[PDB]
Amino acid sequence: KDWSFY
Amino acid sequence: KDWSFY
Ligand code: NA
Repeated sequence: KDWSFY
Repeated sequence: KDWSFY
């Protein structure tokens, strides 16, 4: 699991 | 825009 910003 | 974690 990982982060995204959009 | 916003942060997501998956
Ligand atoms: Na990250």
